[PDB]
Amino acid sequence: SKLIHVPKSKEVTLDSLLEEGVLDKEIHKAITRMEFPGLTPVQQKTIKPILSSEDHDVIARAKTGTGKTFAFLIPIFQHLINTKFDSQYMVKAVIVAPTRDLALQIEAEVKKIHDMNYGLKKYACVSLVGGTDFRAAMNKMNKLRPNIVIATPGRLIDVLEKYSNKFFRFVDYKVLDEADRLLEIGFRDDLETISGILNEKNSKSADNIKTLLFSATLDDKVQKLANNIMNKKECLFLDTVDKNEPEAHERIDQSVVISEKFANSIFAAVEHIKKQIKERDSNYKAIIFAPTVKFTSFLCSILKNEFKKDLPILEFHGKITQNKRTSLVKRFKKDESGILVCTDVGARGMDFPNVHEVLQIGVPSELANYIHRIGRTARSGKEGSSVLFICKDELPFVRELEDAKNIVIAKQEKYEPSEEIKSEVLEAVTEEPEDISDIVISLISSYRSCIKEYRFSERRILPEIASTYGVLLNDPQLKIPVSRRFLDKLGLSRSPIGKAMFEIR
RNA sequence: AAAAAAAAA
Ligand SMILES: Nc1ccn([C@@H]2O[C@H](COP(=O)(O)OP(=O)(O)O)[C@@H](O)[C@H]2O)c(=O)n1
Ligand code: BEF
Ligand SMILES: [Mg+2]
Repeated sequence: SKLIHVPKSKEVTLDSLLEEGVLDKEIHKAITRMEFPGLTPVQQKTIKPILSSEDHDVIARAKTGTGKTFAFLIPIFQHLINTKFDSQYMVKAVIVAPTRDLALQIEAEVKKIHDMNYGLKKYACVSLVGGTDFRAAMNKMNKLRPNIVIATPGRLIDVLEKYSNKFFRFVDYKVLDEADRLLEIGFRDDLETISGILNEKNSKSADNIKTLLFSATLDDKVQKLANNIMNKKECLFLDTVDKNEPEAHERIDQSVVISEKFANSIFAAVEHIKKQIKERDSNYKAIIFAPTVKFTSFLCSILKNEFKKDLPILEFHGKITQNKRTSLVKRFKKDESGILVCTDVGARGMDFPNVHEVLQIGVPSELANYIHRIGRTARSGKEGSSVLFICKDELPFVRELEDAKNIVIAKQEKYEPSEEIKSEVLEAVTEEPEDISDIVISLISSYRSCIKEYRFSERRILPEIASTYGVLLNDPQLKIPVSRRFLDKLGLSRSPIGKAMFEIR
């Protein structure tokens, strides 16, 4: 399929698009009432193309915290006004996202447009997301008969394989927010299933639907991955970023804290926070990322016993009930201060206003997710910083980050923990030995799955991680007790590394 | 065992 690039011009505004006749009046009052300084560079660049009379797809790219949501959300409402008479009781646009909380966020943003103009409520919206009651959603779908659907791939398929002919038979638009992630292995087959059904069911033709791709991390390789879900002949790559320019935002003051062992990053983080609390007199809003659910829960337990007196500590990951997930996302959105301890569920898309800095103990599940992680701060013209707490074996990450992502940390700092602090932390650990083992084993699993990606040294990285088990009990010489059946189940029985991390007990 | 992702996740 045809593909054209349009790098970064004359300014565009709300009023302007009102004169050009590309945007209806009822939509103008909505964004106008929000009282923004003006349209984001990406929003100016993308809005008119999407409504173009030409049959074409788009793969826009813009840095984090730069109104990419409204950048596609506004055209939807425009197209919905331009077709209010034809098939009013049918879905005309489907938005897909990697995480549940993000899909609900995009919905909440549609609900903001509805608040800035009651005349737009006619174009109802429903979110089709896992974790929520299935029957209730369909009941809401029948009642409201929405024109906009916002879903997660899994739940969407469940609905599509049961109620396609009823609602999704006249879809005209299809949005992939965080497109790259949605085109990765594990989501690509799901998306190809979404696309195929919508195109097979579309009343006009199997190429009627136009596709919109959005993300802070994109190149031309995604067009190849998306070639199976893109129906139009021509495709427009709108980029508000130079080719070699870092995809990471420039307003982010990035730093990295290198350390001897892995466990020492925990002590480093607590020290950074403890300092940042006293230095800001509480009044501190931060997000702390971790590589594992079990280590997230563990890390949260530490910060509770350490900082619960000063700030609230919020645990956030996939093993938390969806009710609680939604609940805490709401709170942290309006909370002036607090520590959000989370996995990579909160890496992409999620918008928490005025978060001072982003912390990272370890590495993300994806190289690209580093750009998305620090992207949680410095949003909407705001400022922010980011600390990366790693050890002396995770440098290939920082290196590979420089090679590929074209991102290097300006501020490098070494760290070694004092003795007085280890006592403070290692005393505040209610976890039993058997439980601690599960926390470590999970980190080993985690860090092995990204040795190829991050160019780690399986030889020296894996033993260093597993050695944390000794540290947490204050016995470095000690190893993790495990049966010969499990050790062999890992496959490390063939490697010398196996004996360097475990003990057959 | 390992981050996401459907009413068995
Ligand atoms: N023209 C605009 C667009 C968005 N925003 C704000 O930017 C916040 C988040 O932007 P976003 O998450 O949609 O942008 P991305 O991070 O997806 O690129 C929103 O809550 C809006 O309030 C704005 O101030 N002005
Ligand atoms: F949604 Be963007 F990546 F902050
Ligand atoms: Mg976004």
